[PDB]
Amino acid sequence: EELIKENMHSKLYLEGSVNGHQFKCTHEGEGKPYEGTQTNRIKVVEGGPLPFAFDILATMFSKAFIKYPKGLPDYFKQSFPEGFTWERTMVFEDGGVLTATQDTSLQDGCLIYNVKLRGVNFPANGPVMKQTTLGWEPSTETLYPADGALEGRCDMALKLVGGGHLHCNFKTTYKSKKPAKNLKMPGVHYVDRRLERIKEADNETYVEQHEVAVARYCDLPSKL
Repeated sequence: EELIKENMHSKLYLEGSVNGHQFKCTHEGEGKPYEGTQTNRIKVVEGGPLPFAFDILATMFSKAFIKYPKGLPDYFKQSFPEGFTWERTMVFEDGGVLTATQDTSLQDGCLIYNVKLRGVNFPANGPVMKQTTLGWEPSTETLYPADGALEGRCDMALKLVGGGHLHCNFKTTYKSKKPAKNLKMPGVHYVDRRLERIKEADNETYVEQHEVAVARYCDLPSKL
């Protein structure tokens, strides 16, 4: 954690395909990893403008920026200098599936993100391909220790134009590149998040996102 400063910058490279359309993205981001906040400036550098709602990519663009209270070990910040990876599946209730993998490394004080994603079977008449989405609802991920890794589970929803939601189930595995003997494993815990688009230009080829993420134990009373 000594390497994760109170202010950190990040650079991201992303390659993907959705319904067979190839594209690339970059971001420059900065945030306050112990305050759980960050902002990224995202560019679609190849294959843009995209024929599908940029919203579906918004969670591809940062686990080192979660505010962890003292007494809840921070798996992500503990992983440095080696860093960590994640492998995610996103299943939309109208048929679209996205799988993605991500490498997070630290070079010269800068966080480097490498993402690869593949999305298929998004319906031609659905809100993703028609671009009638309006951002994600805030969410809670549960994180479960599993053999040195964390498993995350999260139900998320995209707001739609005209009202209602398109539901999406997220399953993620987070893996430290550090040896397990050097990590204190957290228990089961929860990460509350709010992802907001703060600005866009040029048919979503330029996007500014803000995220706040705060980790906690379950604070409800316990009889046992």
